[PDB]
Amino acid sequence: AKDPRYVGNLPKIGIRPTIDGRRKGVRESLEETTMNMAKAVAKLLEENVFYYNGQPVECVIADTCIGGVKEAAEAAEKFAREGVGVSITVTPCWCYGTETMDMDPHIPKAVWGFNGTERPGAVYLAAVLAGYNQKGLPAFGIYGKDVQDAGDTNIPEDVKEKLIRFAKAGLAVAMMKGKSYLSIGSVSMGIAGSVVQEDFFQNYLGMRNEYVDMSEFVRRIELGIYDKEEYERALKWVKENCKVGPDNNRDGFKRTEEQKEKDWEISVKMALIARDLMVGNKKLEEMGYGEEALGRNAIVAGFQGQRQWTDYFPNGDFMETILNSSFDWNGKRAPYIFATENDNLNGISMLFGYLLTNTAQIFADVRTYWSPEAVKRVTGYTLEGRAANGIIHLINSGAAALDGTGEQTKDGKPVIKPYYELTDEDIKKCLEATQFRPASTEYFRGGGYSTDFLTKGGMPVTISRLNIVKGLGPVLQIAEGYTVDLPEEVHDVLDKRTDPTWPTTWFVPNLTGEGAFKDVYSVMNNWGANHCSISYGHIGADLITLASILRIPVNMHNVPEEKIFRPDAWSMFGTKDLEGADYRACKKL
Amino acid sequence: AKDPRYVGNLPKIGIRPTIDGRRKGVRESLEETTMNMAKAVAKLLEENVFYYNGQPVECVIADTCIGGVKEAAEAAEKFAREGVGVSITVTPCWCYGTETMDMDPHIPKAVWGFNGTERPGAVYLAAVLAGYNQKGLPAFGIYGKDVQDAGDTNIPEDVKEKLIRFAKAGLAVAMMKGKSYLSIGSVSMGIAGSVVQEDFFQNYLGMRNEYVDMSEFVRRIELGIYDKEEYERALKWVKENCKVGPDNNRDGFKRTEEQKEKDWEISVKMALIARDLMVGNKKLEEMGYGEEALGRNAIVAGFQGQRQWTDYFPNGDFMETILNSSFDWNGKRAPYIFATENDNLNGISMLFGYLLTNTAQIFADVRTYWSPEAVKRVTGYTLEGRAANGIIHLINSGAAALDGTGEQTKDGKPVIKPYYELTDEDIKKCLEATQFRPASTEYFRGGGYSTDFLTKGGMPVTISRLNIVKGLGPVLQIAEGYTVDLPEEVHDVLDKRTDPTWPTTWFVPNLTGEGAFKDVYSVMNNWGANHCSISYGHIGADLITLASILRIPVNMHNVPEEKIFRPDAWSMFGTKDLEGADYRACKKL
Amino acid sequence: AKDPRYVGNLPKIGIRPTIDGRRKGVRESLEETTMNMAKAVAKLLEENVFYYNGQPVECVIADTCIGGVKEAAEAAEKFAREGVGVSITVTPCWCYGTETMDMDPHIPKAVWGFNGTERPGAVYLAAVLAGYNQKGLPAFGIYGKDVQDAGDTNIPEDVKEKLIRFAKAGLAVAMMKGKSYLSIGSVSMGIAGSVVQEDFFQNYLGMRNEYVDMSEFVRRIELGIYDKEEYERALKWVKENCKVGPDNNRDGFKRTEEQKEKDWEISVKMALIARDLMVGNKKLEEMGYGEEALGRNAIVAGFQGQRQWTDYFPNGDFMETILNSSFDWNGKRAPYIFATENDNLNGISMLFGYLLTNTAQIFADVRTYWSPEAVKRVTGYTLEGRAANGIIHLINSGAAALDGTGEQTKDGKPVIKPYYELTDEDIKKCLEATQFRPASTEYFRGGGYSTDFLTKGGMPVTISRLNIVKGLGPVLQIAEGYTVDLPEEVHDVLDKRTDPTWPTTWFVPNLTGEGAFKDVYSVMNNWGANHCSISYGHIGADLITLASILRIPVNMHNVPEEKIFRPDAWSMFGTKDLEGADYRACKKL
Ligand SMILES: [Mn+2]
Ligand SMILES: [Mn+2]
Ligand SMILES: [Mn+2]
Ligand SMILES: [Mn+2]
Ligand SMILES: [Mn+2]
Ligand SMILES: [Mn+2]
Repeated sequence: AKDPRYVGNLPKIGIRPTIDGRRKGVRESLEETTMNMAKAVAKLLEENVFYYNGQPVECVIADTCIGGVKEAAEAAEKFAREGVGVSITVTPCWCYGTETMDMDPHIPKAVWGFNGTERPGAVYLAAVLAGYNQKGLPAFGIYGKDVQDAGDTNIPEDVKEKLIRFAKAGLAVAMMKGKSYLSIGSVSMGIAGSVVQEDFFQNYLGMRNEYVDMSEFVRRIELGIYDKEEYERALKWVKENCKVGPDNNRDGFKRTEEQKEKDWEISVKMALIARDLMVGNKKLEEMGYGEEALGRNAIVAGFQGQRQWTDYFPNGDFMETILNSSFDWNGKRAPYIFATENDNLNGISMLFGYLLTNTAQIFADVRTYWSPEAVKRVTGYTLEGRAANGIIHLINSGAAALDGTGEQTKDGKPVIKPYYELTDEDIKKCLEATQFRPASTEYFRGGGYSTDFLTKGGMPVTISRLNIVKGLGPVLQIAEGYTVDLPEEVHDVLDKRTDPTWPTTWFVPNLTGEGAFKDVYSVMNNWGANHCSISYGHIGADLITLASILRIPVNMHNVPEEKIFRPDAWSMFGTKDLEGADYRACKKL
Repeated sequence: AKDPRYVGNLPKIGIRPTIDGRRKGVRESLEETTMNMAKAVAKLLEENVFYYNGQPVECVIADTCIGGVKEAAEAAEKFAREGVGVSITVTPCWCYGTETMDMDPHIPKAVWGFNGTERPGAVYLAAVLAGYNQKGLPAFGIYGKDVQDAGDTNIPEDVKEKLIRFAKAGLAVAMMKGKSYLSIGSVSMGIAGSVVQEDFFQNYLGMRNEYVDMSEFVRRIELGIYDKEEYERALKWVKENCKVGPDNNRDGFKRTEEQKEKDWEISVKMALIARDLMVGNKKLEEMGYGEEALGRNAIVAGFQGQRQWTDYFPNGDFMETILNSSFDWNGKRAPYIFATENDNLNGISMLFGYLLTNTAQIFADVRTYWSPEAVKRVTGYTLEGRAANGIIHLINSGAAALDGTGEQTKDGKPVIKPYYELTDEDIKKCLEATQFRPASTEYFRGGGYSTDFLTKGGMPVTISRLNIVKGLGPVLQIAEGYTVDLPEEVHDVLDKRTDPTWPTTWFVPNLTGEGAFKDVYSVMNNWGANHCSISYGHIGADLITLASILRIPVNMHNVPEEKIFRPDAWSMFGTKDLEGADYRACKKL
Repeated sequence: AKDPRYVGNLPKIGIRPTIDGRRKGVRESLEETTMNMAKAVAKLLEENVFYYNGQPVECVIADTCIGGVKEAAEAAEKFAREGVGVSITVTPCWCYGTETMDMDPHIPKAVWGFNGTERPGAVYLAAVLAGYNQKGLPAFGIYGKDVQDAGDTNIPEDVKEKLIRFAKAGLAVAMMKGKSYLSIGSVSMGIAGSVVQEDFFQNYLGMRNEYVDMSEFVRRIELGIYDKEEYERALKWVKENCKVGPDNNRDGFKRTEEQKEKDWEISVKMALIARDLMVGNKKLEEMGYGEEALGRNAIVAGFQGQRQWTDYFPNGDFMETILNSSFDWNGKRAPYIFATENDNLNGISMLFGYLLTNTAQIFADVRTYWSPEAVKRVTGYTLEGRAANGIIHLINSGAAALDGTGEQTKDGKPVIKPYYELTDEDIKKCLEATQFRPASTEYFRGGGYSTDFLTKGGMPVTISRLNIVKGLGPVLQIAEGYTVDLPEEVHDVLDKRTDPTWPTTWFVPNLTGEGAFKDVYSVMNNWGANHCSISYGHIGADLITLASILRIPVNMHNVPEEKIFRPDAWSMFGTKDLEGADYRACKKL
């Protein structure tokens, strides 16, 4: 399938049915069973793994079973030709190890050996993984716990989980390759993550780095380099759906009605320009701006904002809010992963979660750790339930996807769904639960409008953050948990003394009684940056798998050990201490 | 403050109050609060951190709050000329990360982010630490667990503990820089720790290595190159306060009455000469020995002794005993860290503990592990209380600071206090509890006097040892525990069959049920050398912090995990296995 | 001396007179001779080495001769508080190697051993250098070729040359530490050198990285955030001294008379703003812009320009031209090293040459290599003299210091002199030889004025370029040579078909018959980027010494081997192949 926004086609998953090369007996009796195994995996993935636009992932099966090097070479040729970015080998029998291996070092690979008794399927699995390990080609091994009868096309649950987790992580990794990260502006207020380390994007993600100074926005706004028809429709939509809340700026800091109107006009134009910069806009060609029409083929971008742009122009709050949302004046659509303060590392953190779930990701500051003692002292209230051990205030400096309201609903529960699953009611509720507030001029002299909402409680979420550490390189931290509801009177008190015009999410991480998850305080004290990315759901296991494919160690996470799924080679670096083994494996391989 | 013994001034602590650079509102409203925070830290440290001479540590505060690079540069400049060797950043608000960082890579640094809600102080803390981690500049993060109201000048208890631990460790590290380790003699009886590895002193401690052959003592003794007035006073003081115990040499091994007198004369001269070599003596200049009067600017030294010197001259027991003590014929004074058998690694082990406590350190041989079964077999006595699971006999080959008697008292409890806190009673009792015994001529053919005392039980102590391992470099081990008392009848039996003329300390390490602390035997079996250093108190946490600053991994320790305080970067190398992360951070950083 | 532009004081040079520690004879007979040597060096350096403002470098001499560690420590202490950034040891006798060494690893160091026979001065030189090499502390060795008699206070010519070269290189290195590189804008048109690699600035130069988006210029222009009194004076000065040349834009590409006036207004404001960002401006504080008044303490900066800014606003040609010049509306002054297209690597290339000469540096594109055959084919003219083997066209994209005209004169020869040596005639002629041309709107849509001049021939120059290569890091290339004159008829032809509105310098590199200097073509083909920095004079030897101090290998240079002056340790890595040894020493040390 053609990628609707980026150059080229969406990555495909290649299935390699390997078989015993011996004919006049063995192979003939296994041809149908082996190919059927491949077809079963394709059906499973097509019904459980989807591209960001909602289309089912597409699989490519080798033209023949692979019993030797000649057939392996033909599969490699076919896969390269059809744009395969992930590979899965399947077999119910013994096959000739290295003669049948996928030697492409540039694609995530897994092997599923049928747990059957008649043929050495598990023997091939272990044998070929030993080859992958010996050759330095990481590969995931999948082996079911319960013996299945020959030809059983029904894939067991434990196998299903591994196949899907691998496919999703592999697809996410394949999706980033060849795409750009667009830096709009430069470093923002000395934030480490706003410094672009090209080596990381190039070598770890296979991405390109594009740059554009914010002065570009001045030129396009002044010269009208954007779709004026869309602009008028957008401005109208904002007036009809974006509710303006109370101005918290006190006299001397309040902007005029005229200024506030212009703040909206420019904020909308900024959204259009940012999007045009990321994916281009064919409308610009008929307008005489052919170069601008191309776009930077960016699957993720960031906007510096402070301090240079915001000291004079409206801030990027609305732009950052709307782009990351799953809908706007043009209807429901896939989010545009856009980072506040040009924090590219948080941008990538958001991108990981997005490519694994197809859901909008929430940019946020890890603002405050509220202990039970502190809440009691300030509000007279005793935290209860999940919040009984303390809570963490997640609140970005003014921008957040409207999806963050938690108003989207499934089975009567708060969630964030892929845009293609949104109902008209989901969207209306997200908007109705949001208030746009005039920007605090003491911080943002140029004005603008911040996003004000309160995430509904009881929603499972995962916060994550990618950091780059000297002497180590990229490193990922994860914290699964839930959002929580505080009594209205309690929230109001904690909210007013912090930043009531910004978006609030009350988070409680799952505790393990070990590592950095002994208590809620430890989770925040161990976070490695001020920012984090929030995704709906518990995707820590998916993130761990994705990280291992990228060779990025996970310094901190609260995912149950039984759910850790990494390439077979990782076990060779240690089975008692998976953390240490992860570091050793990431460096050596 | 001028260093009373070494070249230059004592290290100062610089306080960096950072602030939001935005004026016309934000900054003006935070100037006082931020600067007051800096003043509060200076106050706390001056009341809790002291130089080795008892003088409170001195702090230097930046001339202005730091909201950008210009002010950061001014702070760096002031600190450099003020002689700052440790830096602490403080702030209750958001500041511009890299623009406000302390870029000096050669000084320990910490950052305290006020846990307030009005401004993003914890956000700056995390943001700038990400900067330090990304740039490879280790820095400690201090974040209080309970939200404080804007303007609160009080420093929470958890914050105080971290600030003080960091300050003490940082000061200890700064103290060693530029100082010398003086090697008197060469390797002693093939002891690995008596081999000097200059790379360690130079690269890890920033120290210089000085050398003097023991023949120097012969020259100074023969030519009277020492303060003769002090010598005569010292001799009288020794005869009056140092009581001679029974001679344990058998018939054909006792020295004549005339020899025993000369043994005392020489032992006292050795002490004078050793001290004169370490810190110089203006008296020598007046005598016509100007070069000798300068000294070697050594904050630590060692004396080979066996086998060459002791095969003919009185041993260094008295010299090693008195120099390490907190008093002598000239009254109470700071100890002179001096290593027996020129074991420079034990000397540094002692130096670490000394610089962190200002208390005399005990040099000791890890002589014997006595299991409950062994004690029972030999004495018929069943170990009780803390000693119930076994005890370890700590006893040096004849030398030990008199402070080791444990006669010094505080609140009715046995301790070792800084010399500036000693009472005449403390000193008097230390001397009364000690007997000086004629040296065993079969080992020390030249005679001498060993130190015989029994450390009082119930005193909290910490033993430690620094080792250098090929393929790793320096590595530190720590064991917190207590001294214990045994029935006199039991002590006599164990003592008599070991070395009754030497100093005894019965030690029991705290057990953890894991690692090398599953039982008392394991603590001994895992000790990496035959020597250790004993310090009063439980300073394992302090040693751990100091070790991390020096990038020296800790291979073994029994400090509660909640008390481990290392640079923020360490967590980036692992949160589940802190030991493995320690090795990774020390190596890569 | 206080640095007139940056925080703190200018770096000082410390002189360490070492001596034999033996008294009662040896030392007393050498006290005066040794201290006089130190005074002779201080005298020589003060008369030959100057700070960028023309002030003679200041030296600090140890308070006593250094015969042991105590005195060495005192010297280290005095130097640290005196602000010494370079050290030179001097002695006419034997001294105790490691006991007298300068152990500061963060400052360039040299040792001058008097070539006298009475005492082993050259023996100390070699002995202590062995110490520096063994300890990994690079140090330069200076040994005169002709024996001098005891007491000779004269410094031989060969010794003088080494002392001065070392002092100049050491001072340049010390100057950069603590200073900032200010990035105005981001990457320009995908130029690799415009990507900022903080690790290089931090670890190799000890510099800080500051960032400001170009939208800042929009704010300051619109809000009048600059000295308006100076602005008006500057405008008049420009109209009076900067003559406008013919407009080369064709019909539908010329800007209106009104636009051309505003182009000048903006170009002048840009220059003020850029300077204000680099070093601050107290005037801004009085105006109510206190944060802006501080500046970024930047000793070097760059302006992205294309494509974002120039696609709408007047280009930075005038700003880049005037800032790099040694004069402007405020009279003669030190240049402000400013990089076109935010090429920070060329900015540093310029900074190196500037700090070594105090002379304006020329930014240039290595535009064209003109072979004798090509010139002949296009003009019918046969290249003669130095240009006989081909010439290289050096011409930046519109900006170049007016010093580049070569109109400044000394002894009837064209040169570029420090601003403090300029005569009104020099300045006047530089301006007369320059024409400011309306910018080419097809490239610079916002207008602006380019600098058009022709560098006078016969001037010795050195071009250099710093590049960062993956798997190697920073690497420097140098090419000494001369500017040449071509018949006006010939120049016109080559100039017209290239870019006649830009500044031209015709360069001819010195050939060696080997390496990348076998012919003129090879010099160009081997250049590692499209840009280079031109400095007046042959400073390759000085750059080589500076590079070795910074541990930056020199991959290409045409400096005579007899003039290569690097730390003594370099020879330990090879004496036959100095290039290979350079790479080995830079990597291992
Ligand atoms: Mn933020
Ligand atoms: Mn709200
Ligand atoms: Mn011993
Ligand atoms: Mn006893
Ligand atoms: Mn150029
Ligand atoms: Mn011209």
